Amino acid sequence: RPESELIRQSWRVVSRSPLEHGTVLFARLFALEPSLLPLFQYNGRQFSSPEDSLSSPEFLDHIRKVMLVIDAAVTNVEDLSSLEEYLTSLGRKHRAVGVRLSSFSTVGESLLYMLEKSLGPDFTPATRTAWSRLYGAVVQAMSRGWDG
Ligand code: HEM
Repeated sequence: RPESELIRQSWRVVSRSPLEHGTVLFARLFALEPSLLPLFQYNGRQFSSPEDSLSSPEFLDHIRKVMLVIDAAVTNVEDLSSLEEYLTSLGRKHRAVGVRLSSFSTVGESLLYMLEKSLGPDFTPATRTAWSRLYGAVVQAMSRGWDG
């Protein structure tokens, strides 16, 4: 797939600094949806503000995990059924911590945001469509983790 190459190429400069980029994604996420901030609790404590999440080793370690899973999707872009069961398993962990299916879109918007900003003029409408398609495939795989 030429479009798989668009994904792989677009991901290259992100993957070399996954924490800085994932930090953009999550900063965006809490700027769009501050109500997601309490879902991330460590020591039991609640982040008061979005910048508090950024000073937390556990939360930064969470970011790198997410960025690893997106990397795994990229690695497997040309089939993706090779990750299906992992992603479904990831989905039921999300159900169990109380995330809604409806939150998926804001995380995807946060990811696309982060890519557009990183790539600038290199984030062609073809690149964007390819990412939306990839993120959608990952979300449908995860959604089964609700039953599906
Ligand atoms: C529906 C929007 C989402 C919300 C609100 C959400 C929220 C969360 C929360 C609250 C956790 C647990 C945090 C913790 O206790 O440390 C988590 C874990 C995780 N998330 Fe998400 N998430 C969403 C979508 C996604 C997507 C699309 C991906 C990747 C494609 C993803 C990747 C991960 C990974 C890899 C973990 C670690 C799971 C584990 O430790 O077993 N999340 N997410």
